[PDB]
Amino acid sequence: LSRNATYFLGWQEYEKNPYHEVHNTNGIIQMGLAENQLCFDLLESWLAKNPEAAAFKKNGESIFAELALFQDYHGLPAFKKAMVDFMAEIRGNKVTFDPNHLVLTAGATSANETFIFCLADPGEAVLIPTPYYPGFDRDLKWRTGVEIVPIHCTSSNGFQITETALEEAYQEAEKRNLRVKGVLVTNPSNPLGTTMTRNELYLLLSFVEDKGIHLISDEIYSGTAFSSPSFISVMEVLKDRNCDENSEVWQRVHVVYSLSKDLGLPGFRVGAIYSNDDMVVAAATKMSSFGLVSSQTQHLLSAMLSDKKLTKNYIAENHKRLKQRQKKLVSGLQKSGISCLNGNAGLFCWVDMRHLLRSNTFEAEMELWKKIVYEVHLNISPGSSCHCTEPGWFRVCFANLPERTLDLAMQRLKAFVGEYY
Amino acid sequence: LSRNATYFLGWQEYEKNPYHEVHNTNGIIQMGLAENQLCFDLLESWLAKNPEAAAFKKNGESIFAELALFQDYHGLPAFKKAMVDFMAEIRGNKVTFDPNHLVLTAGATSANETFIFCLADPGEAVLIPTPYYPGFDRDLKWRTGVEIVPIHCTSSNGFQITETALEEAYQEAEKRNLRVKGVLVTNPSNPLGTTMTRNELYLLLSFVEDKGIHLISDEIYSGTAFSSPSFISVMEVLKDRNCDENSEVWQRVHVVYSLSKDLGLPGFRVGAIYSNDDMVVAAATKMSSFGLVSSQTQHLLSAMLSDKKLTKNYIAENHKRLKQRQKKLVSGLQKSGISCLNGNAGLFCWVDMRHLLRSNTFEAEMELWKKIVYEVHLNISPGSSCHCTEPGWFRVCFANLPERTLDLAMQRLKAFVGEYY
Ligand SMILES: Cc1ncc(COP(=O)(O)O)c(CNOCC[S@@+](C)C[C@H]2O[C@@H](n3cnc4c(N)ncnc43)[C@H](O)[C@@H]2O)c1O
Ligand SMILES: Cc1ncc(COP(=O)(O)O)c(CNOCC[S@@+](C)C[C@H]2O[C@@H](n3cnc4c(N)ncnc43)[C@H](O)[C@@H]2O)c1O
Repeated sequence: LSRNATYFLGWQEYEKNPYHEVHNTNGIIQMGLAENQLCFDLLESWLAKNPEAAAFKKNGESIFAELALFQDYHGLPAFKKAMVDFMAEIRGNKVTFDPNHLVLTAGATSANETFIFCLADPGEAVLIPTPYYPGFDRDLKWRTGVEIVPIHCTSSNGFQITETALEEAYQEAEKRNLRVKGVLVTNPSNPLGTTMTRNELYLLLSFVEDKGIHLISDEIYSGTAFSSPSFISVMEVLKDRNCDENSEVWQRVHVVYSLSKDLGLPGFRVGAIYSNDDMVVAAATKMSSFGLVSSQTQHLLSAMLSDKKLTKNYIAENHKRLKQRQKKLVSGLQKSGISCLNGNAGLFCWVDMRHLLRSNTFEAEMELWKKIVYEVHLNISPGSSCHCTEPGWFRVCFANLPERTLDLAMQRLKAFVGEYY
Repeated sequence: LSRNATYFLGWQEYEKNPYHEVHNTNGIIQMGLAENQLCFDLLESWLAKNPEAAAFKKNGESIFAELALFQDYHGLPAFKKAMVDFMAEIRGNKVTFDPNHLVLTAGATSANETFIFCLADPGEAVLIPTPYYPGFDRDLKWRTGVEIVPIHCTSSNGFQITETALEEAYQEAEKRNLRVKGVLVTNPSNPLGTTMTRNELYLLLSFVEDKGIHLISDEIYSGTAFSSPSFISVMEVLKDRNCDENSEVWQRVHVVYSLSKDLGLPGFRVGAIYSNDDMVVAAATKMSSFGLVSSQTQHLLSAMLSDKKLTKNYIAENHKRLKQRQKKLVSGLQKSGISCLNGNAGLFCWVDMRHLLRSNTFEAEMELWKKIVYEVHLNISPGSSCHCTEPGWFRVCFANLPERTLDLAMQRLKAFVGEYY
């Protein structure tokens, strides 16, 4: 077989003994799965009121044959139009997207890998701010032969990207004899739970301009920014500057999007690539061939997203319920004397548990982590799994479980800190 | 951008002037698109009688949230079970498939590339019998860095694979300094329209055993074998031999399947990988992450395929209508004094038009091809596009257009041969 052919304790323990309000009340509570189960009722109500799309019907007529045959990698026109409209709405209509520059893919997972395939050759690299979504270690490197060089961020400044961290990253790549092709960021951030600052964005654009490299912004959480400071898409910063089709960096700024986190439809595999570079769009379009979005799904979501009443109310309501749940987690944690990095987006909080470590080491972090799993029966993510340089931080999700289960988790954790500390 | 980032006349002319019974009767008739539009009515009737699956309902209950959240790359259990049952039924239940060894992918396009990623490293190669599906030149090589070495087949023996052709292929690879990792075949064959013979299969199994390489059988057309000789899956040949988990080749024989051609649902992107090798299944499962099948689609098709009455009648009816349409094309061609390679499967015929060429050259072939496009307003595929070693053969599809349009095409072609020959 080829070479390609050849932190899990929390989950393996979870599957063996999963928590359930009635069938297993002693099970481990899931707080490490970043999924949104807060607004399904809004989608179910829409589906009940508008049954035709899911029924393969349009204006009373059957379009099953037409959809069954639609396999064009340019994507369904009506669906791409609805998607760009939705992406603009998410950004307060401060930026518009050309549907001809959008490429549909089977989830952001597919989109990110495709971008790497189009922008870097095997042996080259991309810079990524730490901590970062651990899925990237496989998604971005596995079949691409591309390497990841970290741009270290620390708690000192709220885990923000600095000019010095970027140069040190660029320097590490050189020392490893790796040619840098770009920087990939997550905005809003997983696992930080914060929106990138305008300052960081200009800092990034200036850096990629100087180095003549690419900037890929994974904005899958763009619709989940529920509190100040405001979410700023990388595309917005380009407009209000000489980069507005008056520079070169404009062609090297790209966005990745998905319906997995805001709408909570990860199973449907709706991802999107957006680029101003005509050649990247052409290349990605052909690559999408290996991971197209089901035409049945494309039709359903074009109908849903074309409804301006649904999109408007969904975003507002999603923001409301997410904010409510995040505050509940923050308040719950405070009662145990546990603080969080001040966040305003995502489906999780970046929790500070440094003062609960035996010592300032990752060995201590894994120790604490295992205690929470076996003693507290809570599954969360140790920061080292996200490549955070300082031991003690944890990602704790809050949008996948019922409010009452969240409270249960908090009181068990409180019982824990009072018992061992 | 990376390197990856950087025969069409018939289609470009088609899009500019596409044929239509009422809106453009002088348009070019499409006979180069291998799609099945013969049995949509059977699927529409089932959907009308069983509306719950498409409605996200099971036993009267809504399962929208559950499906929306299902993103596991091991695939929906009920759907994989229905798929293996269907694959066995297609093969007359002569072979059974373990659902734990099946991996769902976004179409066979995705499945084939993934198999290449798991079996060969960049710089290595796979042998493929010519003529072959031109999509392979991009699908199998583009992002994999793998090369294709042809196993030449000629009309002398009905375009069958011979021991000598295999060794000559294996020899060409060596001369090009390429290490061979396996052979990929299409059974039934696109564009031949023939089922592989038991003789060819044993010949292939013996060859891959000797060379210690893999055998990948793309059986996407397995359900479209409508006439004798019988279709024989590569998996069947393994059973009735010492290869029945009593050898080594057993672990190196793999199958690719899809619902794009038999059921005519290419837009839904339902592909499948099947392998006896535990490691290949594990690897492919993780790779499917880049191209998963929409859970909405998985649910719908698990319901459809779980209905034994539908699957039985669909296969029988598909066989009937396909056979009827193929005979019509064969008879239509005979009237113009044009013969076809005796075939029994697929959605197309491999047509012999050598006697209509100015000379025995590919330049002559392209000449004739362009005449049929501009003079006859018919779009078919020149054999050279499929890498056929002898000029003059063409692939002509018959399952995508109405019977009357097919006849129209035949009479225009007859008018052509009588006018220039
Ligand atoms: C910043 C960021 N970007 C993109 C994504 C992916 O979202 P899409 O749904 O649009 O692709 C995420 C979040 N991803 O969360 C879910 C991870 S799955 C989609 C992909 C990922 O997970 C690994 N994995 C492990 N076990 C898996 C099972 N059982 N099924 C599927 N995937 C599974 C994969 O190997 C892969 O790396 C995000 O935060
Ligand atoms: C033997 C054989 N195996 C597999 C397949 C693929 O079937 P799936 O639908 O299960 O993936 C086929 C037949 N494929 O026929 C359709 C070709 S598409 C699925 C993929 C293929 O076509 C190229 N292409 C060119 N223009 C395209 C547009 N506009 N949309 C999609 N694909 C398009 C791609 O670059 C790719 O190589 C078969 O015979």
